[PDB]
Amino acid sequence: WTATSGSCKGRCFELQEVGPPDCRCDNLCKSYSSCCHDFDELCLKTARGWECTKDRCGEVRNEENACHCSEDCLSRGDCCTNYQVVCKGESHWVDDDCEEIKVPECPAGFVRPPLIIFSVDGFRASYMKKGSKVMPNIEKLRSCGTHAPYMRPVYPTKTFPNLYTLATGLYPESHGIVGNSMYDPVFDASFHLRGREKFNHRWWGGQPLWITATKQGVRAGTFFWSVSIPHERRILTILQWLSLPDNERPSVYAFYSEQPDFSGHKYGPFGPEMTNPLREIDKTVGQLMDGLKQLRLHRCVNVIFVGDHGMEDVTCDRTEFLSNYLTNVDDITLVPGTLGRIRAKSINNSKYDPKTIIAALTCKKPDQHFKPYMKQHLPKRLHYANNRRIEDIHLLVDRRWHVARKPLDVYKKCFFQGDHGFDNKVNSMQTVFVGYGPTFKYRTKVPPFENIELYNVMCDLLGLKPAPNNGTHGSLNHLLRTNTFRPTMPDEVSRPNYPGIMYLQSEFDLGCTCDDKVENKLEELNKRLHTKGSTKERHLLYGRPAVLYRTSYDILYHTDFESGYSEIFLMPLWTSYTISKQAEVSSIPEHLTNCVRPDVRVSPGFSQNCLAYKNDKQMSYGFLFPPYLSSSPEAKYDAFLVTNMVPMYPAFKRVWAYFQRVLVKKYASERNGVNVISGPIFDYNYDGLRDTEDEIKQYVEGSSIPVPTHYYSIITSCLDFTQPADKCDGPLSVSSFILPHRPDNDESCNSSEDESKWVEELMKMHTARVRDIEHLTGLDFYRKTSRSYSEILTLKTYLHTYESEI
Ligand SMILES: *[C@@H]1O[C@H](CO)[C@@H](O[C@@H]2O[C@H](CO)[C@@H](O[C@@H]3O[C@H](CO[C@H]4O[C@H](CO)[C@@H](O)[C@H](O[C@H]5O[C@H](CO)[C@@H](O)[C@H](O)[C@@H]5O[C@H]5O[C@H](CO)[C@@H](O)[C@H](O)[C@@H]5O)[C@@H]4O)[C@@H](O)[C@H](O[C@H]4O[C@H](CO)[C@@H](O)[C@H](O)[C@@H]4O[C@H]4O[C@H](CO)[C@@H](O)[C@H](O)[C@@H]4O)[C@@H]3O)[C@H](O)[C@H]2NC(C)=O)[C@H](O)[C@H]1NC(C)=O
Ligand SMILES: Cn1c(-c2cc(OCC3CC3)c3ccccc3c2)n[nH]c1=O
Ligand SMILES: [Ca+2]
Ligand SMILES: [Cl-]
Ligand code: NA
Ligand code: NA
Ligand SMILES: [Zn+2]
Repeated sequence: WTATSGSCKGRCFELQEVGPPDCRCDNLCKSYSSCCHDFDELCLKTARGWECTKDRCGEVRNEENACHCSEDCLSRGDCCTNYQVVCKGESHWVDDDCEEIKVPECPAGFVRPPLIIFSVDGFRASYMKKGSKVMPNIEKLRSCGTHAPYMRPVYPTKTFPNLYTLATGLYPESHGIVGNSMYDPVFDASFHLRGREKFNHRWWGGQPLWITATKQGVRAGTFFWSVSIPHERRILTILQWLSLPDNERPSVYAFYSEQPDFSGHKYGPFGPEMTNPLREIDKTVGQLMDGLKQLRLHRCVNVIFVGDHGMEDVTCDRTEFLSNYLTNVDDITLVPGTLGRIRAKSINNSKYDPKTIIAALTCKKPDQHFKPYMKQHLPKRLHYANNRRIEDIHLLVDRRWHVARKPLDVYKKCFFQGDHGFDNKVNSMQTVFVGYGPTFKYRTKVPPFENIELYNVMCDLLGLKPAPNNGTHGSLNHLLRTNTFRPTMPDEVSRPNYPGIMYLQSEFDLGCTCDDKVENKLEELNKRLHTKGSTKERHLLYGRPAVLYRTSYDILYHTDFESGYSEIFLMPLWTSYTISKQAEVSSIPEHLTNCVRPDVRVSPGFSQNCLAYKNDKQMSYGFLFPPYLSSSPEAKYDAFLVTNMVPMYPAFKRVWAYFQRVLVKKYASERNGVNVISGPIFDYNYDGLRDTEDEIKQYVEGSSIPVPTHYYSIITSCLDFTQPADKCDGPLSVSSFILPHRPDNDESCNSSEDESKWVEELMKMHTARVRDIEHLTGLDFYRKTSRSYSEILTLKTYLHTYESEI
């Protein structure tokens, strides 16, 4: 109950929300159906419109008016935003030349430049160029400030997950808003766009920027706006707050527009009807900037213009129906649309089986427009598994498509022409970022980056210490004139051992064989130097990775590769090697086909054994340094060491062999040499983080050889490809992947064809950031470069998307 008989007199858009049944006058009261009776009359005034006119100039103040044109309005802070233009002969902000803002130019009593976050729903990245002619205020912000060509949203590319990621710096799996619609099995409660449950605080995890600010003594304007409050009123309210006395005035503000998303759904991302919504948004921006200019705040405030996701062409006729695949369609619940999530309709159904559901949904029609996954098998770059609100079964839907349970759901619930939610690397889902103000750089373009990085920057802009989050703090330092955050590299926790020759061949009883006993002081000194690390500068270009947890491991040197060998996991944590543009591919000689050689530096007790693989009828093995790329017939023996071996399903070896035999050489040719670091990943609990030894769920039969869930590789070269990878003077270029180690290739519908028709496509889907691999391995890469650490942090967050131009 709310006894709405109290009053909003002097309380309009109050920052501190009052507790029921005391009626509310805050910018959310409408949403809670709890405003005081006089809210509309006092707080949502509209009389005379939103603009001053020549005859209103100098007028006597009339408190019924929506905004004012009287002499006292500036000090009162409630002039219409075009007041000085109409009445005092000023120019609109957009018509002024831009001038570098070297320092904040703020009124006396401002303790820090305010931050205003201007967020636009469904503002696709390509609107910046394609709509440039009709958005002159936004074009000025973009060209005069700091801008990215696009900003990557999080998956799923829906509104709530992305706005809450913006506020927290967290992946949806960690902040808990994993979709626009959710069932939480622990609460046994559902979250929906319509309705009351979404206001319960138990949905919302992490620590959003407004709480971070408050806890550290920085005042915040309210971020959420009830949909009915007109945009002009939201802007005038912000301007009024900025006119409060020093002790009451917030330092951070948010504006939110439901456009262009709302029209985008109805007309498609580029429907002709889209011009007007873009014009109207640009007009709102201009009202904000004109209003700031009137208050002498237009060179004081930092403004962020940011979208939550883009918009794609999607119509009713592009719907796949689960009823075309499943006979049991009524025993499941589908969360539908541009992604799918499936659970059992009833938990009392003992016959429900996710394995047979997956199989009935796998590669059944030739151009099937969705792909089923257990959530732990989704591309790791999506970070979309570690939450009980994410159903075990997931459908990744092709761009431009919908999935639905039955045809009746679509025609009984064509309206729409646009939608979003798809894979966050899809071009049409990309969104925008512009930063403008004294703290941002002037006329600067920065590379694309992910929205999880913004929370840290907004903290930096406000002098706040960020809560723990998924951004990499420092990786956006190149956006900023000052207030950069200067992190130190993490300290290595475990130092390596450097074992020499310590074991005789006959001490090994591993069931391994190699035809290698075929026999010189010239080249015997030479081989010992290679084993002492004489070629390590060639194969370890950026220093060895640092181990950031407590463990026991060895550095092993070789002619062609260097490795950090885990005595706990019985295999390398990492293997590093460089392949020049000139390098040659050879084959495995016949006599060495099943050769596995004991490593006399490493005890039998800390070694894998061949008998375990013989006995394990499902498990085979591969090598981290590829024998195919050995530098000489004599160096090739090193690649057959038991310490270079790793467990691989036969199905996975098809993938791995094509990457090692074909793709590495191809990249070396295209990039002028590549350095490669490859290794295993164990993430059995799908939390995105390195598993400890006791979390491993599968071993090679009869052994303590743990089976990786994934294999990574990090492929680095010179950004200036006219310099060879091993002789690079400047910035680096990287691409990486985290391939799932799976016993079949069901994921790849064309896998019965030659690897050249399907392996690269799989690899592209499982592209990764170095930083993703770091979380998954507890390693820290690029420790020894000639580059600034912030620049290296940016490199570590780079994702190679394989999408055509934006
Ligand atoms: C992205 O960035 C984020 C933020 O840094 C990273 O997420 C963190 O991961 C940490 C490491 O796993 C994790 O630390 C754990 O915290 C537990 C206490 O957590 C509570 O308090 C914090 C602080 O206020 C709060 O943030 C948490 O909020 C989570 O949970 C609530 C649900 O109530 C949600 O509303 C909220 O959205 C968030 O959920 C997410 O995280 C949880 C995990 O905490 C997931 O389960 C959810 O799915 C969702 O993803 C909590 O309110 C603490 O109990 C843990 O300690 C256990 O393990 C350590 C290991 O060192 C051990 O020392 C302890 O003994 C303890 O073990 C005992 O309990 C076990 C389980 O009950 C039991 O098995 C044992 O036998 C022991 O008895 C642990 O320290 C941290 O909470 C989250 N933080 C957030 C905000 O998510 C994330 O990793 C990053 N991602 C990547 C890829 O890098
Ligand atoms: C969705 N929605 C919101 C709205 C605005 C938000 O932030 C605005 C700015 C910080 C990015 C939000 C931030 C986080 C979570 C939900 C949000 C909802 N207000 N009105 C409305 O319909
Ligand atoms: Ca893990
Ligand atoms: Cl959803
Ligand atoms: Na086997
Ligand atoms: Na297949
Ligand atoms: Zn939408």
